[PDB]
This record gives sequence, C-alpha cells and structure tokens, in this order.
Amino acid sequence: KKFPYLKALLERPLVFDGAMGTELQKRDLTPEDYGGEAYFGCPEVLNRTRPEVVREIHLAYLEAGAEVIETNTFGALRHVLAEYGLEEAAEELAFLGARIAREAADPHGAFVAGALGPGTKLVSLGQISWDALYRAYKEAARGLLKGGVDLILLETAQDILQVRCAVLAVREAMAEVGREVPLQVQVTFEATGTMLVGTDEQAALAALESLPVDVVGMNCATGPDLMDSKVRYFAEHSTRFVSCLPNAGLPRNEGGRVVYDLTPEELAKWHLKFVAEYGVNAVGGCCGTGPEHIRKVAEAVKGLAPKPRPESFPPQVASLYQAVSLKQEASLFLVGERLNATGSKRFREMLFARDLEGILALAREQVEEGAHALDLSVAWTGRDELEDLRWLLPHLATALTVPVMVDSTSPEAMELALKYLPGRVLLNSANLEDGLERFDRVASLAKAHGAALVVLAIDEKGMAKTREEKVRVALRMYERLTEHHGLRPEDLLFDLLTFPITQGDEESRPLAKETLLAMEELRERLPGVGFVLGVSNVSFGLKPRARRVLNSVFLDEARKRGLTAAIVDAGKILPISQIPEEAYALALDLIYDRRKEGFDPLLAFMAYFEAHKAFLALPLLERLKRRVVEGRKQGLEADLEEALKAGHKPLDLINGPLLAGMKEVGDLFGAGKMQLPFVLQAAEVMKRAVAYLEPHMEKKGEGKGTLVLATVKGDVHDIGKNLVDIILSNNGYRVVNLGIKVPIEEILKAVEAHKPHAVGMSGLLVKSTLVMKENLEYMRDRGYTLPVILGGAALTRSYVEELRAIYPNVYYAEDAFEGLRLMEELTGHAPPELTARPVGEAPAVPRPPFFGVRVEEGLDLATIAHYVNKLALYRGQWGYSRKGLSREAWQALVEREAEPVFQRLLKEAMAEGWLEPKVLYGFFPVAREGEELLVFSPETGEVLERFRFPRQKGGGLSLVDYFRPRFAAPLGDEADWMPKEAFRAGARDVLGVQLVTMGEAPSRKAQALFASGAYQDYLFVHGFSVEMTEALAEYWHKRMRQMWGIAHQDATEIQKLFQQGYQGARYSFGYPACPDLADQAKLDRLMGFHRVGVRLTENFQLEPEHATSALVVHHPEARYFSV
Ligand SMILES: [K+]
Repeated sequence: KKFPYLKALLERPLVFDGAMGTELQKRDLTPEDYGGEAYFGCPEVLNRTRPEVVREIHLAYLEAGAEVIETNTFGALRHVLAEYGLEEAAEELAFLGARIAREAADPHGAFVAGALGPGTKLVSLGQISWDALYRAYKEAARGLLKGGVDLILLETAQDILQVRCAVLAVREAMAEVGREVPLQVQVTFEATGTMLVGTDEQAALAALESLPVDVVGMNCATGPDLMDSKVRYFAEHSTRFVSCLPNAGLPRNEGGRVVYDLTPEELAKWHLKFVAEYGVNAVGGCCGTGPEHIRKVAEAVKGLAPKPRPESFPPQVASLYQAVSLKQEASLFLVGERLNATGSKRFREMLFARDLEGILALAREQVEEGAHALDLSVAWTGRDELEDLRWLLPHLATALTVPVMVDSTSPEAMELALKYLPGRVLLNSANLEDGLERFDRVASLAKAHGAALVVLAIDEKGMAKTREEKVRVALRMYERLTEHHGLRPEDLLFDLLTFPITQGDEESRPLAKETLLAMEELRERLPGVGFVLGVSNVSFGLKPRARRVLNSVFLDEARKRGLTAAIVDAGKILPISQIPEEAYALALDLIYDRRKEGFDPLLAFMAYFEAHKAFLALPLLERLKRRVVEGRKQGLEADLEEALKAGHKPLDLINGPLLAGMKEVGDLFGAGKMQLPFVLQAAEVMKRAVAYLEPHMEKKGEGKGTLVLATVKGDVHDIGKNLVDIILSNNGYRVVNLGIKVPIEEILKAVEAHKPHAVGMSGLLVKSTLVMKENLEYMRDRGYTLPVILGGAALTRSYVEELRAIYPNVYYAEDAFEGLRLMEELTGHAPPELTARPVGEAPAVPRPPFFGVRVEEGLDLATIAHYVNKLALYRGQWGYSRKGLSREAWQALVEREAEPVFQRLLKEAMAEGWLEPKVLYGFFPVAREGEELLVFSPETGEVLERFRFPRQKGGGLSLVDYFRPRFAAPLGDEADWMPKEAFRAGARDVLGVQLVTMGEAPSRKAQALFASGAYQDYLFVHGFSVEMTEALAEYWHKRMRQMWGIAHQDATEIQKLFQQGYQGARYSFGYPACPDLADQAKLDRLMGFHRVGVRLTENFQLEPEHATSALVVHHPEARYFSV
C-alpha cells in the first residue's frame, strides 16, 4: 500500500530476474577479474573488482522483462566471505551490489531486491551462534539499505530459526539507518519435501506468518514440477504476497559445462499456472535460468489481474518440523507438563544429572500420550536457569516433534530460549505481578519473535481469585497487548488462574468455579483469544486416583466454558465416559461447591476412592488367536512356551487359535476392514508360530492338503505366486514352491514325487499365457487330469473357460484368496461352489541436444520419487483396495497407512543405497522407408538397424507412421544440425531411445525379505522398487522431452503425465504396438546396454528385474495403440 513495491504487487505480477551465478560462468572470468587468486569464484567481490560485468547481467534481465532485479549479494555475509578472506567486506560488497543494481534499475523503472542468502552455517544445529548470525545480516542489510534497495530479500532459507534471526537483524538495520522497506522471505524446499533442517511447508508458513514479513515464497532446490505442491500451499493460505523462483530442474554434464533442460517456454507455462490458478504475486528463475527464461515468463504473465490474498491465517504453532493448530476441533490443545522442574520430580533429577536420553524419552512419552506441545521450566531454587537452558535447548531444538511452551519468570531466560528454539514458540509468564515494565518486556519479546503469549491474570495488587477480578485483570492486559504492543487476539492465551480446591480447607473449594464463570464472560467479550489452565493444580493435595478423576472433569467443564488449551499430563487424562458415575457426579459437586447440610463433596469425593477401584490380561486360548489377527510379533514365543507347559499339543494349538486367527483375517480382508499388508503381517505371526512348534512335534503332518505351485517357463519374478505360497501355507496347506522359469518337464516331476491335490501355474508376463496353453496341451497327452489352478495379471476369467476345451479341470484365480477358496473346495473343507485416424505430417522435427548415446548416473531419487504413480503403487502393488470405500476416504487411508511406508522406503533407499538409478539414453537420425524404420549412424551415415514395426490389421496404424520418409524435403533447419553423413544418406527424422535401471540391489533385497519371512516388507520393497523404476522411466521421458524442446506441451499435473498428457509417446518392446521382444537386441546394438549394467537374455528379456527400455517418439499425434 505505502511502499511502491507492494503497490505494484497488488496491481500486476512482478517478474523477477534469473540466476546471477550461471550468467557469470559464460563470461569466463579470471583471478585478476576477482582481484586476486584468493577471491576467485566469490561473485560478491565483483561488485568491487568488475562492476560493469554485474551491471551487464542486470541489464540483460531488465531488457528481457524483469521488473525486479536481485543484488549480487547472496553470500555477502561475514562467515560466508571468510572462506575467501573477505570477512570484513560484507557491508561494502552489499552496498556496491545494491548501487550497481540501482544504476541498472533506475532507467527501466525497475525494483531492486537486496538479496541475502542463508549462509554456510545452520543455527539450529549449532554451527553458528544466534548473535554471530544476527550481526552478519544486520551488517550486510545496512549496506543494502544504503545502496537504495526497494526491498530486502532473504533467499534460499534452509533453517527456519535463521529466518527468524535474519528477519530481526534486517529489521534492526532498518532502524539503525532510519529507512524501512518491505521484507520478502523465501525458503527452499528440498526434493525430499521439507527444508534442509526438517521444516515442512505448514511449519514454515506458520513461522513466517507470525513475523513481520510482507512477501513469503520459495526458490531453488527443485524445478517447478516439485514446487507446485508447496507454492500451492503458500498461495492458498498465506495472508502475505507469495513469490516463486524455481530451478531449471536437475543439472546435466555436457563436456564439462553444466547444462539444464527446463526451457523458457516450460517455465513460462508453470508460472502462468502459478499466477492464473494459484494467484502467486511474484515469479522468477533460480539456478539454470537465464534472460530467455525471464523473457517468456514475462510474456506469459503480463496483463493478468492479481487475486486478493486471504484476510486471515488460522492460529497455529510450529516446531522445527511441523505445525499444530492452537484451536483443536472438538478437543483441546494439550500442553504436556512433565518437563517442569518444580512440578515433575523425574525431570528434575534427570536435568541435574544431565541425562539427555532420559529427558528426550520423557518428551517422547508425553507426545505419544497425546501432547500437542510441551511446557518447559528449569527454574530451580539456587541453580542458574540460563545455564540449564544452554545445555538442554540445543538438543530439544532438533529432537522435538512438537513445539515448546517456554515456562519461566525471567525474561532473560525467555529471550535465550527464543534464540535456540526453531519455529513458533509459546511464552508462559506474561503477567503484571512486577508492574508494567516487566509485563511489556515479555510482550514485546513475544511480538518481536512472533511467539504466542500466555497472558496470566495476576496484577500488581496480588492475584485474581474471584470472577470480577479475573475479568478486570484480563481486559486491562488485553488492552495493553493489543493497543500498545500490536499483538493479535489470536496470539494470546489468557490463563485465568487455577487454584487447588482440595486438602480439606475452606476458601479453597469455590475457586475452581470462579475460573469457569470468568472464562464464559471473557469468551463472549474477547472473541479470537485462547484460554489455557494449569489443570493439575485443582487437585493439589489428593490421592493419585482422585486427582486423575477430578482433573479430567475440571478439564471437560472448562472446555464447555470456552477452554482451548490446557497444561496436563496427557497420559492420565480420562474421557468422562470411563469415569464411574458416582465419581463423576461427586467431582462436579466438588468443583461447583454444592454443600448441602449433611453433605461435604470433598469428604464424599475423597471417601469414594477409599474402598473402591493392555490385552495381556485375556484368556490364553483367545490371546494366541488375537496375536495372529492383530499381527503382534512380540510375546508370541513367550506365550507359546506357556501353552506347551500347560500340555497343549502342537497340532490342536495350530488348528485351534492360530488357524482361527487367519480365518478371521481372511474374512476381514473380504470385508475390507483389513488390507493386504496387514494380512501378510498376520501370516508372519502364523509362520513364526509354526517355526517354533516344528522342533516340538512328532506329527510332521501334511496339513489340509498339498499344492505344487510354480511360475511358467520364460517368465520373471512373480510376486503373485509368492503371495499364494504365503497365504495358502499359513492357512494350513503345504505349498511346494518350484520357483520361476520352470518348464513342463520338471513341474510334473514334482507332481509324481509329492502327489498333490492341485497344480498351480502362474505368470506375470502377457506372453506366458500362450506358454500355459502349451503346458496344458502337454499334460493331456500323458493323461493327467489333476485340477490345475491358473493365475496372474496376464490371464482373464473368460480365457480359462475358453481354455477348458484342452484340459477339463482348469480354474482361474484372481488373487491368492480365491486360490485359497479353490483349495478348500478340492480338499473337501468347503462345499463345491466352484465345480484409428491416419497420421498427419509432424509440424517440425525437433532438434536434440546431441546424436549418439550417453550415460546419466546419480539422479536424485527424491526427484524421481515425485514421478511415482502412487495410485498404481498403493492400490495396485501394495493392495490397499478401493472397493467398498470413497475416493476421498481411500486418499485418507493411504495418507495414514501407505504414505509413511513410502517416505521411509525413500529415506532408506537413499541412505542405504539400494536403488542405484542409471540411464542410457540418446537420439538417432532415422527415416521411414516403406514399412521400415532405418536407424542411421551419427558418424558414418550407414544404416545400423532396420525395424519392421507391425501394422494393425485392415490397413491401420503403425509406429513407422510417426516418422518422416527417406529423402523428404526438410520442414526447416534440419540440414544444419542433422549428422552430415546420415542426412546425405536420406535421414530426415530423429528417434529418441532410453534404457533406465535401478540395478540388481532391490531384487536381492526383496528376495531376502521373502526368504526371511518378512512378507509385509517384501510386498512393500518389491512394489516400491517397481514403481520407482517406472518413475525413473517417466521422469527420464520428461527429461528427453525437455532437451528435445517439446516439454512445454507437458501437463503441469503429474497424474496427467501418467495419462500421456504430453507431446508424443514412448513405446517398450512387449507393448501391443510393438510386441516382438526380439527388436530389443537391435536396441542393444545401437545403445550398448552393458554401459549401465543391463543384460539381454537369449529370450530377449532385460536383466536385472528393475530395468526397462523404450523408443521415444516426438510426433504430436503419437498415442498408445494395439494390434
Ligand atoms: K533470481
């Protein structure tokens, strides 16, 4: 409003500049240019040594259409510059940078943002002190302000505590030089999805909303693909203006020059979405981006009308990691009390002994028991408060999931706490016991750091005990906090005091009620504010069970009167339902002071508990059943030996509780109350129970019946088969698993030896359905009429009845549990219930970055993880079924249960290194000749290979139709950049090729988990591995499109990519458009699959398991089709 920059943000989208760093690399500067060898590479020193070079880059961006340029001052901080011996030059280099930008900006009417980066040292991990970090930002911001920047920009924030430190430092520099400007703060979200130190986007925005920041936003780390979700969050929720400056995606080496593939036109489309859909206010580029990126962005967003920002932000608190709302719906905001020195005894002794692992474990307990935040008080009689805090707080900063309520009478101790604790904190003591000047101290501290304040109702003349007092004190404090200090009502939590009403004393017994009555009046009079109570103090001086109940009831009553938070022992808080009826009634009589003549509620409440008052306390029979159903590994072997000592025979133990459990699991799975991963968890408990009882039995029985299970010849790792093995074995039966790639010779060899009820055949691949026919054709000659059970994703239910002519007894199995039902009926444990348009010419031939084939190693797995089809993973692979559930209810199920597994598996795979993404990829000059695609050499021009792609029957569609014919007249420049010899030979098109692999490691790891009987982790690890390999193919296809110059036609939503929402298509050998696997040997010769550790078999199958190749087609009308 006041400042021109914020006026401009209201009127139009402001286009920021792109990268300074990458633009300097083009100029090929020398140590002389940086003013010495020591200073070489420091861009900020160029403000001194070569201003004209910095000026020129600003001009290039201004001309392109940036209305805002950033000063070349990112690392103009003491501790950053120290690496170059320039620690003393921060204010100078900041100033000169700001003066260079000012000179470039003034003719163009453009804004200048005083950019300061996050530095090289993280405050939250104690790599730099608050005071040191504070000084560096204050120094460099005075320089920026003196050079005439129109805003201060805190860029690339990794540490949310640095954001608070830098905001305060910068605001004080403004005070010193007597000039305010708007403050823009931009965080950086890693591809993992949080800031580097751990802060998610909810925590980051909660922190920023409490501080005096005019524009919040995002830059660097990722391209716009991964930013989308984060920038959507900021745009939708932030009351401030929103900025967004993505990278040009992941970098790529190209002859020792670092190259980025995100084009101007793609960036433009992303920023158009961010401005037009989400209402982002400023947009620019970060690493990789140049003037051309800015040019296209400006063109895209010019003219668009800004959306107005939300008026309000929900009141919420934040730790280093996560946000928590102060208003908890229905419930309360529970603050754990047990990290108090005076209160808790266990904490007190742990603090004195310096038992960190004890204190953190205690803090975990409170969180598990349902604390939303934790109270912290270390103020003991004698001890140095500051010194105990200095020891403890660095560990709490990074250890704690939940935020902290700093409970201290000392403002010095509070200020110290605020310098260690990241996020948005609460402060406990804001009261007028020692006059205004110590109340105002804590308030200004809460306002400056953006903390939520607990406003305790204690004035100069003693405490507030009655209703009238509690009200009058609270209104005086509310007036002070709002009008003087400027704190919002939502920031305040008023503690109307909570006095003890027990101990047998009168005067104490009507005070719990005057709190409740005052709470009502202030709820109505002061809307917006919160209400906290030290709830455990009402029952101070009472037996353990008695205090538990009275506390629970006073909590509930306070809630009804308007309580929004409470300091409690969350573990002990009872729902009033579970309090017995007499106790509840007496607790209320006590609270509200309902003395009849022959009745004291304190006596009767006390008297009640005198002479009154896990699944381990169950029957031994039923406990072993629920061990299976609930999937409880711990205490199985302990309970089994207890059963054996009571003379329970192993067979009737297995057939009794344990098979009863797996039956209940089969029923719950049918009813959709239990999903597949948890069913496998039950099967583990069963397999552990069998394995314990195997040495303690003489039976060695055949079970319900035998089954010879196997996977067909020329197939691959069939998890589906192994799930049959798991489910059947642990439902009583005896499977013999023959493995994969078994021919019909050795499968029937098992049949004569074992002599089974049924013979299971299975196959993942589509081509092994015809190999199953050949198996059944082989069997009828020898005269076999055993009931064969066919299954797999390859087969269909109609096809087994059509195959029933060849073999009489053949049955389908959709999943493992149909295969179970089948085996029940055969063995006799159940009744027999089962007894094309033509292709127009391409508008261009897109120019690739190179011809030939390259290798790309070490692609960021978090970037790849973005392109996972989570629907395919969670529903398909992991078996979180959709049927009998809504589409928003299923999204809740997976975000609860599946998504944490994924996050864990991603973190594991990155740390432990068991996904190794490699990519073999390239472009070849090609041409159609008839019904063939000729692949010409980039060097010689000779025809290296020829592909006869199948055409659809009845003169239909073919892959060759997407390619230009030999000797065609060029559509444009092709002669200038096609390989000279190939072009003379008649090549007139380009074909992309790609082979991606995650390596052999995830296959080994999956097999080892199945071999160890960790069935659930086998399911998870296998599924994750498949879809991460598909994600790498999806990701790389996007990279191929980007470097080809066609990715501006991609969808800006990821699920649209999975529905081919992009130009062209990729095609793998096996797909119905090209089902001949033999062509993969042609692609091996062109590319050289050994270069990324991929091998092609005799049967033209790729090894290892997690590997896929594809032809990549640029043609806009290219779509998936079938012959
Ligand atoms: K920039």
